[PDB]
Amino acid sequence: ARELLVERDGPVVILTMNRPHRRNALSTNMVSQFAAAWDEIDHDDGIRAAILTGAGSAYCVGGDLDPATIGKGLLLSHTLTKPLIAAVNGACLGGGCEMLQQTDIRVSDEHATFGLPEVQRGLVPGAGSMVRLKRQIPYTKAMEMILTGEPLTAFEAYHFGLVGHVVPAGTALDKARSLADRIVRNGPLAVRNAKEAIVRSGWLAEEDARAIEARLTRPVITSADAREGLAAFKEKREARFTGR
Amino acid sequence: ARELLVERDGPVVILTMNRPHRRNALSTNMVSQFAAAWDEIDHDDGIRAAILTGAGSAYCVGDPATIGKGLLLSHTLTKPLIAAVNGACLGGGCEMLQQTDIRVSDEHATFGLPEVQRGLVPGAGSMVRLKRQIPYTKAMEMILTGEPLTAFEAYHFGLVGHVVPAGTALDKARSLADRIVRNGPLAVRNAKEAIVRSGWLAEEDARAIEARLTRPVITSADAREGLAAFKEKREARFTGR
Amino acid sequence: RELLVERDGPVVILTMNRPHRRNALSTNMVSQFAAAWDEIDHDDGIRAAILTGAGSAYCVGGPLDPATIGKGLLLSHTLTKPLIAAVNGACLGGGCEMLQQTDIRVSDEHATFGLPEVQRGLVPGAGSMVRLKRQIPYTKAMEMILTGEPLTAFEAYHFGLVGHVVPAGTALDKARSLADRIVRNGPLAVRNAKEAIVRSGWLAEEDARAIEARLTRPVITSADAREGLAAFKEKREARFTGR
Repeated sequence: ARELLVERDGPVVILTMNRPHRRNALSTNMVSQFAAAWDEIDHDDGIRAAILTGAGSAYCVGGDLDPATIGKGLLLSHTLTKPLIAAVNGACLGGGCEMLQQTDIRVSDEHATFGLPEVQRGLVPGAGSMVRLKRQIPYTKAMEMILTGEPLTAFEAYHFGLVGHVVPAGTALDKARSLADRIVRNGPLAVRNAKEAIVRSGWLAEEDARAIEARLTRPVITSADAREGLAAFKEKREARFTGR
Repeated sequence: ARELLVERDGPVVILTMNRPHRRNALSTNMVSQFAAAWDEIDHDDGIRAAILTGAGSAYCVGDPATIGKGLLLSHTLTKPLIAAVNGACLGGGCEMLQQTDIRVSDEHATFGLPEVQRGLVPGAGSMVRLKRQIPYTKAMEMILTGEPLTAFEAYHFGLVGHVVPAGTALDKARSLADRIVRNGPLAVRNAKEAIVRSGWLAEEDARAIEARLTRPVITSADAREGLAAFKEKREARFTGR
Repeated sequence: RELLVERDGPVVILTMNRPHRRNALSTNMVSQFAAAWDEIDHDDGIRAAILTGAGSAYCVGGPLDPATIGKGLLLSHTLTKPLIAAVNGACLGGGCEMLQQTDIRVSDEHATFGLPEVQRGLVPGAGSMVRLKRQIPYTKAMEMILTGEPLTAFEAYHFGLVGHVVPAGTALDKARSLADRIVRNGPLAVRNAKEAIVRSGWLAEEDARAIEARLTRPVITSADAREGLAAFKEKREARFTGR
């Protein structure tokens, strides 16, 4: 009946989140029991591995020009405060592919290509690609793109996670609009602060990064929108967010 | 014929790079208009999302301590932690998943952080960590839209390391744990610590952290035994020394 | 020579050459790597390097000053020229550690990739604990190092550890082809691009972009950049000089 089951099988401990009536949603109780279980696992040298799972058929559903102008235009020195969705309808090369790295959500047409050919003409992709690309897709493919200058297909771009969708010819803007519609229904302060926390925390020392995250999370927790989210669910009615 | 068309449909702005005769190559004028669009999009509270696209064929050719520990927010486990994701993994479950090491997904599992849909954020580490662990664009998509990944997508983007048939995640996690259990305990512990603590820090500092944790492993009893057992064709008998 | 060093004009090919021991990293091979990297960085005529193994394996397993070891393994040293891995077969331990310092990576369909160190009471402490999670999805980097179990070529491709999987026996062929494309590119541009990519790392983006701008400037003002615009106006092959 305990909310976190703890089972020892020789050198392995199995932890089972156990609240079937809430499909194993975290509770203050379960979280206290987690803290205790981590201490046990850390202290007992005979425990060599731990497994985390959920009871039944759910794991945990969980809750409970001017250089200023140039830099800003290219999103090189500027980060957009709102979500930016790329509908990549075709060839995305050079400066286009440099700017793509400052888009958030990315839909590729079947026939789109992605490339930074700069080195082939004795230039470099110095509009952020050398800093950013390896942060966003696997290192070896970032390196390959920049040092060879050769383009990726849409399938490859999707394989290496440069984009998040590949869709039938001519439908990228349709799919982008559908994603946008989902975003505009979300809490606007929540969306803005989430993007800013994701971007500004970067890959910094985790402790500093978590401080950045907390600074942007606190205002969301205390917001009117956050309470509306709950009161809406449920005064049996959809949420009306205002961004405050 | 404006080089960057700006179109507003309610809370969405659509930006269209518009020099199709040049496959929408960036120009001075377009960059200037881009800057003005970003400013407009940032200032206007009624704009909640922007879409960027190209005209024609081309896109562009250029006790709080207890919660913190429990959620593994402020604590990192010293032993390997394997997630057997047997079903839906949403919100808090998906936040804590980022502090597991090795991850097995049931074919029917889904993975999501719906917080923004209720006016909240996944602030138990996800905004720090998710983009470090999977491709930036899918991390962004997950948090900003709040919509879940399927098991196949989670595996594609590397959120998980395995996808397995219905009801078999725990079986696979146990098999993985068995392999780890047979490995050198000091080596495993120090390896996890070195992986986590080196982080994405300046490589010089990161390697110093790695070297510190590696040195005691190299000179250990278990290293002599491990290499003897391998050579002698027998199970290593490790002690963590 | 446990490491063959051979030239094809601007391309240098390095072959780990102890096939009887599946090209295991020895003291002498690490020493010979260290000297090879020094030569490659110093020789302006070398525009790309390829690394591969003799026989069925690429590199499996493994008196010197620590600076020799550090340079040889590319632990404390970053090659100034592009390095292409032609992974012809098994790539385990030391070989998979060095792999993370190669830039472009071609895997034979039958190659495998792993760090079995913890299975023998060791850790992969030649950069893998630092680097692997930066280059592939965290959970798979964790699984590789903590379990010690290998990946197939198609799995390594899935997780972005390598950039290509090719038909059996053709990894060096594909590597030479990629090298030919690189050798035709601006050598100052390729050098400074690699330096900017590596040096910017995952640092605070303001600092990283300042690093990028400083390395970008001499490229933008170079003779090669001008020659590149002429050649991509006139519709001919560029003749670059690295200036």
